[PDB]
Amino acid sequence: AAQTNAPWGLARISSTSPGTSTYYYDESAGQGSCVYVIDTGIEASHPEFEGRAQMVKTYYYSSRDGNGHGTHCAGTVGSRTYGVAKKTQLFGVKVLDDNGSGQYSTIIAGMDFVASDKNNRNCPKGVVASLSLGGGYSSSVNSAAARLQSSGVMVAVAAGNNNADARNYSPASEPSVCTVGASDRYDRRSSFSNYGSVLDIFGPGTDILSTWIGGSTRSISGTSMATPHVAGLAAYLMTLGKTTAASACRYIADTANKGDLSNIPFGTVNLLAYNNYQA
Ligand SMILES: [Ca+2]
Ligand SMILES: [Ca+2]
Repeated sequence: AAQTNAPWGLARISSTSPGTSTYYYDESAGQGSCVYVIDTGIEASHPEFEGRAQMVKTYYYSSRDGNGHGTHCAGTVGSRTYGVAKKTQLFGVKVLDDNGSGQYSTIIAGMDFVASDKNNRNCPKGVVASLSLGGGYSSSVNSAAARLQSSGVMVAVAAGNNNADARNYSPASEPSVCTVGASDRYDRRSSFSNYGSVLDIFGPGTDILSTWIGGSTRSISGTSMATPHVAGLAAYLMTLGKTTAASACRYIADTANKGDLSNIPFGTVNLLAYNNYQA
């Protein structure tokens, strides 16, 4: 399948080269997979989700996304126009308040929630969780992310936006999950992207167009935007049977575009998420 005039990040995910604008992907499109977006929530009524999104948990007075960040990330995972895996099931877990903020205790509870709740959902092709969030190092936050991965969920986390080594941030620094840095449309490391030995992969993160609240769209930047490209790619590849939740981060790194990015510090992987789709 070919989506013309796609957001550059989708075109980038299916290309050996920067500078193209068509997204190419197997029409299976992540059907039969599930992606949890653990964030400010998801405006499930957005026409872009086509009924494939729903809220499953909130820790606040409402399950509504009053911010937009979670909706944007969920759109990059699985919206019809802006998404990598256009037929995946999206589940929202609102651990972040409408200011984009959340206590680590709540974030941890959300991760343990997903590890259990996947047993209440039909995901025959496998389960992914996207965590476009983080703060300073916490062994308890990392532990929660490691349990979620151990439970059979492909966990994708943002490296963080500090232009610093991700070793000092959580859940970015948990080694067993898939820690995602950000790149721009000219294959440069995004200026704010964390780096370091703990990164597994880069995805598109600068000037990423996706869904927003109020049934709208906008372009924003962050490792928060790179992370759902990887989460959506994992769900897509798992539907194809190419990989599993336990092995998907390694498979994405194995099959990545190698050495394409500029301003990657010595000791950080130079690997850009790539679906290796050939029509
Ligand atoms: Ca290349
Ligand atoms: Ca890792």
